[PDB]
Amino acid sequence: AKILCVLYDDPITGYPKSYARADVPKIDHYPGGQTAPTPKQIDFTPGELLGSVSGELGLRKYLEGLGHTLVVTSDKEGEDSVFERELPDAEIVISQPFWPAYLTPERIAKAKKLKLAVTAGIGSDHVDLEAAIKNGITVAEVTYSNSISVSEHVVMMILSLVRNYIPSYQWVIKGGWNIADCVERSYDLEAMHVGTVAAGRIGLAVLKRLKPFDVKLHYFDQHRLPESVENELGLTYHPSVEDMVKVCDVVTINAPLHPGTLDLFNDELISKMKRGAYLVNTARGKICNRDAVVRALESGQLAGYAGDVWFPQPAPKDHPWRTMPHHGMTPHISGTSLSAQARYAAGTREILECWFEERPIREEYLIVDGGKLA
Amino acid sequence: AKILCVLYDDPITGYPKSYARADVPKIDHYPGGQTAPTPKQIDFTPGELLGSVSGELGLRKYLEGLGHTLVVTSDKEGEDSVFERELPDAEIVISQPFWPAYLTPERIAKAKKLKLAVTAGIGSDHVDLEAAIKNGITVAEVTYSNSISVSEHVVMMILSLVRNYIPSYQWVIKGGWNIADCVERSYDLEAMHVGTVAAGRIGLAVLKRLKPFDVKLHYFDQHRLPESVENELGLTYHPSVEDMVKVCDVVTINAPLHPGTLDLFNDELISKMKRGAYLVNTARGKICNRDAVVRALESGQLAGYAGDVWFPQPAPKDHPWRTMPHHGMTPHISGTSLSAQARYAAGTREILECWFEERPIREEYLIVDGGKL
Repeated sequence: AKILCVLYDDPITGYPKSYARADVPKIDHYPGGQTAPTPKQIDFTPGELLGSVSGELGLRKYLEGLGHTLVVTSDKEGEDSVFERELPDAEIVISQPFWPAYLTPERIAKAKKLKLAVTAGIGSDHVDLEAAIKNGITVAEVTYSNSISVSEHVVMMILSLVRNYIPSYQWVIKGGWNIADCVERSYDLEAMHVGTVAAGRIGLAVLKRLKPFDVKLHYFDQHRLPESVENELGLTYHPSVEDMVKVCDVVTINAPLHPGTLDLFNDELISKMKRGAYLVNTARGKICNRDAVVRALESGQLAGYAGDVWFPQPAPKDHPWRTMPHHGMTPHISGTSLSAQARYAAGTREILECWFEERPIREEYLIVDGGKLA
Repeated sequence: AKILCVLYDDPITGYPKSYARADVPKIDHYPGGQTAPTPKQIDFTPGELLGSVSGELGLRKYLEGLGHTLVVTSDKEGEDSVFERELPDAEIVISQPFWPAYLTPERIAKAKKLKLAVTAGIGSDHVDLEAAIKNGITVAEVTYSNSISVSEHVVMMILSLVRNYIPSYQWVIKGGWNIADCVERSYDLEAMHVGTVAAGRIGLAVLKRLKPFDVKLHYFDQHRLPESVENELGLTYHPSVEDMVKVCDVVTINAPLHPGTLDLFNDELISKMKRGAYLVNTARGKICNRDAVVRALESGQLAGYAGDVWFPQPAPKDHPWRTMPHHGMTPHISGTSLSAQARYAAGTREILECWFEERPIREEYLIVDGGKL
């Protein structure tokens, strides 16, 4: 079989020959008890760069050892890409949400041999599930593999915005000291009101990390959490996003993009936030209306915005979120720390081993099971 | 009375006419139960910039209202500073650790009318206690007023170093995307070994905030914490700093400077850390040997260093911690957020009200009272 694997470019300095650290912590399970991936073996040391083209998710020796072919590329856009060229022949497609190979209905139509699409990471946003279902394609993801990573990135961004970290660091590099310049926008987080949109795996990991900073916690979710969980974390539930944001100093978005959440943070909703609110979004770019964010930061309605998701992706050089005031943005990287890569590469191999041995893929990894379909 | 108050300079864009937000949270008490400052009144809105020259810690109208004179300056250095010229005449001196008016033995000897030295913030590192005792000078500080502020700065710095935040943000600014360049040095904090040097007010606040990150916690302190506290936080105690650093992925220094910690993190100790350790220092600059830190970052012995304390302070333009690789430094600002300023300004006023009314200053604020520790 041919496995077609899209990954991001190597670093501009080439695939790394050395790392800052020799190893990473061994993670054996996630909150709630799901076990970390259990492939029969891995052909990498956890800590190596796996998500880029020369990293190959550590899959080449395994796949070629079985007599299969592995094509890896970063070239994935348009009918004229290496991805589209190689697709007709591919039994399996793998990509990450950080550099996704879109499986649109037209590509799936052209993908004559395709039977399994694996997300190396979490989600299936780049795959058209209706066309997958129609064509008997199994869709799998490595559930929970980077949820904790994202939650850390979120809390890091909250603290950096509220405390005015980045401008302060910049004074150091510029040769300055400028205490008053640093601190005329510097606040503590303590006792601020912080709310999350959605309390899934990431939202709940964020609320747990925020709790000992002694903030007051709020959330909105289409499905209200159990009373024991509200009590444990001291959560105030709100029946809507609007109700919630009126009382929050900080708002974090941890929700999927669906009709209910597209352009949720528009001029009007942002106008209902408290003046000088902080808004963090590691969920989906289009949940926050691009220009409404720029406009609110320019007016001071938002005191800061940060997150790692953009529309489109990659962001063009002229994307206005790059130059708007008071942001703490990164590129889309939160779920692809080296620690997370070790987990999702291991889960990718676990899935592939099940596929080739005709053993069931773990139920929690399966988004659509082609084996259940006619 | 003449109150002589030294504060840092206003922003270079001038004293602010407005702020990013309308108010700050009301802090009623601190962990363990100490109440927040209780002045009879305050003349500022919490959230204003109080620690700069035009902010005056919110004191002018109160002091002038009682007939006193208030002299505010940032010019504090040398025998010919405004500070030094006004000192012989001053009944009270106030300064913050972020821009400290040093009360050395020779300065105390010339301060003929000085009877109260207030730290607007925490500690009395800039005050010669021996000279204060000999001269019957009360020395007071606003205990607990910025301990939490520092602990947040520490955790923020740990996360930023570990996840490679600043270089990733710089790719955005440069017009890049460069995922692999960002993440070839990005790790999760979860399940790393993190240790604190000392577990006082700041080090405990730091451990509590790290706990739900699911790190493995370690500490050294001269006074071992109680077993219930250790069990609750899942702390491993180590009998020396050396013993602890050998196992930590991240180390944070939260200890005072005294002969035991002076130059503690030197070439030899840093060499005993795990390769690619992260070291965060918001305690005192000289606890870390300046050049040893630079050498460790240059060789990769340390993967990253961050902190807000420098030697000397303010950091000269040529200080090498400004240009060493893989740092996340700030200037000395952690305990002077606007939120902390609201607390220590209110506590400074509380102390002055007690003083001018001949009522006892809180026991927890007193470092020296009528010739004795």
